[PDB]
Amino acid sequence: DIKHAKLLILGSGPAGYTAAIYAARANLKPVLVTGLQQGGQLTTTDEIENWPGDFEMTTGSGLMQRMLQHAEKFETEIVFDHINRVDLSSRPFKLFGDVQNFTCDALIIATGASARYIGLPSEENYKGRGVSACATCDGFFYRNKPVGVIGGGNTAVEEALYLANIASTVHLIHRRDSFRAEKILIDRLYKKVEEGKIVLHTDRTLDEVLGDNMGVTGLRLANTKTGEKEELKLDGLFVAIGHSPNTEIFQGQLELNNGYIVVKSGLDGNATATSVEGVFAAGDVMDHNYRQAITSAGTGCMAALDAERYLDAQE
Amino acid sequence: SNAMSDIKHAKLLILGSGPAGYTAAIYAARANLKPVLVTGLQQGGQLTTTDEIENWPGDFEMTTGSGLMQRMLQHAEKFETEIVFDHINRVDLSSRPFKLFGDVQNFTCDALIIATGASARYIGLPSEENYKGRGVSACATCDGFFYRNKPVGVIGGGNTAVEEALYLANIASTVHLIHRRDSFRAEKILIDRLYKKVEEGKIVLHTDRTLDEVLGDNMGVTGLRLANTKTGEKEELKLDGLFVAIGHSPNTEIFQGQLELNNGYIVVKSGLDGNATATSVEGVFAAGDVMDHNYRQAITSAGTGCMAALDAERYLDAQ
Ligand SMILES: Cc1cc2nc3c(=O)[nH]c(=O)nc-3n(C[C@H](O)[C@H](O)[C@H](O)COP(=O)(O)OP(=O)(O)OC[C@H]3O[C@@H](n4cnc5c(N)ncnc54)[C@H](O)[C@@H]3O)c2cc1C
Ligand SMILES: Cc1cc2nc3c(=O)[nH]c(=O)nc-3n(C[C@H](O)[C@H](O)[C@H](O)COP(=O)(O)OP(=O)(O)OC[C@H]3O[C@@H](n4cnc5c(N)ncnc54)[C@H](O)[C@@H]3O)c2cc1C
Ligand code: NA
Repeated sequence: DIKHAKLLILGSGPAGYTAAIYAARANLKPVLVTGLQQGGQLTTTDEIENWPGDFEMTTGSGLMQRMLQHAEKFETEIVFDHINRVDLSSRPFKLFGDVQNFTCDALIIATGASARYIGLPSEENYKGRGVSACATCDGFFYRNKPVGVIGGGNTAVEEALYLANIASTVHLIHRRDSFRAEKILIDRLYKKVEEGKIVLHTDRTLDEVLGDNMGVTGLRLANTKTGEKEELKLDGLFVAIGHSPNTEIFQGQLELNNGYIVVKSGLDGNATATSVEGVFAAGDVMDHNYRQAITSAGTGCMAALDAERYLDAQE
Repeated sequence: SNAMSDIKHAKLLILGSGPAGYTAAIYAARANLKPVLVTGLQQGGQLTTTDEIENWPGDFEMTTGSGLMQRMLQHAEKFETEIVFDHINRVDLSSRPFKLFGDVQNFTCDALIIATGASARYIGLPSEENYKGRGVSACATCDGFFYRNKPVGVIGGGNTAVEEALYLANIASTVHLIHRRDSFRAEKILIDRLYKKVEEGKIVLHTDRTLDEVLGDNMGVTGLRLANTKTGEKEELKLDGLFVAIGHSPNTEIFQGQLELNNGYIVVKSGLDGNATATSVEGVFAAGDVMDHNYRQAITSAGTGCMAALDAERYLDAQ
């Protein structure tokens, strides 16, 4: 039972929904596939303060529910599925889902990015039993208990700041001695450090995630300059070492650059066009530099307008 | 006041109070760049000349362009952006701090984000120039109230002309939509709404027509002479106001000879490796419709405004 769409959008983050809204207003009758994280990465943050025009109190989940209802306002067909294989070698394009299969005349890819892991066997062993990559999902378990966050970028800082309202102590662990985040969040971070609420463990790498048959009980860390080992007692570990683009299913199907989908870019339009004619990409899956909801939504709009111009040219 | 007190220095200066400029201010303020934003003469930008906006993602109920832009203003002020009411009439980008000269005061800055957008074009006729402010307008929300229950004309065939015709269709007695082709290029949902109004007779289509002259008396417009594009048959139309909606041109006259331009748009690096809003002058960035001749949406302008703030932060940090 192959479901055919004129325009198929993969992803229910801000790029996917913005593409759907524009495509629906162009009378393209878009079909949007949600994926397994409906709403996208913003559903794993708490307050969003830099969505322009939301100056009061907006949560990531609240914003993405608005975008869902916006796409539905213009009758976007929203389908739950997870695409596990694509074949772009001929048209119409073929996509293979956990629930059903699809074909389409134009494809907008907005599959975003997902958290990476450090790769230790002990880390794997405790995934979903005290090792997590989503602070808002699992933070409540650690009310008044010690937790760890590993990483030094804008995700690690946001997760440490979120957990600082919940945990007794947040141990923020990084293999360098400085952090990279919006400066307003660096300011908040160091205030919590001066209050003793966040404890910094700089120039440290994870050596082993420790625990028992229930869950995590601590970490062994290694000094990046001496090799010297140390142990830390804690109840949960949040791995925040970066989100890599969700493009495994496009290996061998599209031009990628370090996993990001290569698009035309440029100043002459058709800027979201991939290496395959009729396939476009928007949002974090093609952006390794800005990584914002607002920039993802902007390229989502561009992909819809690019896809409209392409379908118009097919007669 | 003296020449020294008229020179405000900003670490980062943003020109324009449309969605590109305000989004840049929000990000720049959160990057501790203490931004100063110069509003220009159209505070809030082009969206203050439209009524409802239906494609700002996440605004699914009833939002107007002016409502959204007032929100963005308050958002920039939340992070303590300094908002300055001025219009820049000249710049010198040859030295750092960059020098800008305003109608009200002068400025210097360590980095500059240009988000000056675009303004409505006029056809270029003497009769059209003669009746500006006397019945010739390029802003339907500004002036439409004065034509309640009177006939009006809109000229143009694109998204702006259709949206302005749809707006005036609720105010004028009749809207005459005039265009030099038989076809209109706008969002297909808007085209559907246009033809519902045409079929209701509230909008009357004048296809294959060009403006030959704008007619009036000592006090203001009284009609138009149109020319058939096919034959050349001239004809006259009685109406009280004309809204010219033939597109917008990027506001870059003050950057001529200062930045690389292409058909008046500011050329930026673009690309996929960051620093995408950098102009030909190091430390100067451009965002929004002033650099985008292809998409021209609020959401795309806001996205590039964010990029310009992040690029300017990376530039200032490196100094
Ligand atoms: C903790 C955290 C905090 C953040 N805070 C902010 C903030 O304050 N401000 C801000 O601007 N940005 C913030 N961001 C970044 C922002 O969330 C992203 O830039 C944005 O969500 C990117 O949107 P996107 O649509 O490109 O992708 P995503 O939001 O990642 O959405 C991808 C979508 O694709 C779907 N998908 C993935 N793989 C498949 C598949 N195989 N088949 C089908 N569907 C698939 C997913 O289910 C998801 O719905 C934050 C990110 C994180 C992780
Ligand atoms: C009638 C109409 C309807 C529209 N409807 C929609 C819609 O429904 N959805 C949508 O997404 N988009 C819509 N748009 C387009 C949208 O308004 C623009 O894409 C967007 O406003 C561009 O933002 P910007 O910040 O780049 O420029 P602008 O909004 O043009 O802002 C430019 C700013 O720069 C300032 N400025 C200019 N020159 C100077 C100077 N010399 N010194 C200082 N400041 C200066 C101006 O005062 C202004 O504040 C519409 C446009 C029009 C005209
Ligand atoms: Na409202």
